[PDB]
Amino acid sequence: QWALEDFEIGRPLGKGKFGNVYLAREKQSKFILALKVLFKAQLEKAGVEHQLRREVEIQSHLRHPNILRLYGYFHDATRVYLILEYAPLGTVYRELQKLSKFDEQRTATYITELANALSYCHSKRVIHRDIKPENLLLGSAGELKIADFGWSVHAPSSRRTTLCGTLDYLPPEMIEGRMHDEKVDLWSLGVLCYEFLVGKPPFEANTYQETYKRISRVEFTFPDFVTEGARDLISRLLKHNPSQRPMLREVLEHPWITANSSK
Ligand SMILES: Nc1ncnc2c1ncn2[C@@H]1O[C@H](COP(=O)(O)OP(=O)(O)O)[C@@H](O)[C@H]1O
Ligand SMILES: O=C(O)c1cc(O)cc(-c2ccc(OC(F)(F)F)cc2)c1
Ligand SMILES: [Mg+2]
Ligand SMILES: [Mg+2]
Repeated sequence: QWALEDFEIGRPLGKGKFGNVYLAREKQSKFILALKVLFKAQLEKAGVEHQLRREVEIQSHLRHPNILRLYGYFHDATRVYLILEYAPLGTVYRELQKLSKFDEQRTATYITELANALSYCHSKRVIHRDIKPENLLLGSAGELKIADFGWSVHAPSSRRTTLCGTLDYLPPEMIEGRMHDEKVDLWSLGVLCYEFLVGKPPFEANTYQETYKRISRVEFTFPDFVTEGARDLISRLLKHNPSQRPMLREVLEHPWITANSSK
């Protein structure tokens, strides 16, 4: 049972669609953590309260080295605060802006830590449904951590996520409002793997309608530098039919993954 007075607040860490996440330290400990702030009026006006409940219940009951930790929460008259584990190395979005592209070793390592975290989620029938570079955080030893369980749910489901957000990481069945399962996170894993190596997602366009067309028709091409081992993995993950998508153990055991991942 914490309160705002139990914390010393520092600089902002990142911007959220419902308030910023700030760097903070607990007075009696000097322990460094992140405080996600959400404004009540915005939650109420949007009708996000039920999804915020799912975010807090699901995330707090997960324990994995590649998943961000949710310690607890508290609220006042105008805001809701989420006590998060601090990720010292920032996002994989920022790391991708610095390094225009990632090499095969970085990608295979990140995809390995990502598949390991998703298997733990999928073992509890939990699906993230919002895997994008801004929600992938780098912990103390440079390891990946899955954050923002804002759209996480228990499989199966049909709930609409982005009304007009980034469609780039969403599978065809999600953008079309169809029934979806664990296979949605496998599509996001392929888009992520393509983006890590190329610099941009495979269905990127300057119009929501063109992106919709390109993802529903699976219209993408690989630039010259993409290796046959990466081309195979990406093409296996990015299939229209969710049943034709591989299992997480086949991604972890893929020849191109095992040849470039850091044990
Ligand atoms: N634990 C954390 N450590 C460091 N930065 C974080 C942490 N949690 C969030 N951030 C930063 O805050 C941004 C928004 O946080 P996020 O939880 O994704 O909120 P929203 O769901 O509102 O988008 C992230 O993209 C990242 O830059
Ligand atoms: O008490 C209030 O006035 C209020 C107002 C609001 O808009 C949202 C919430 C709220 C939602 C989820 C939550 O986390 C959960 F309880 F689900 F874990 C904790 C507080 C509380
Ligand atoms: Mg986010
Ligand atoms: Mg969110």
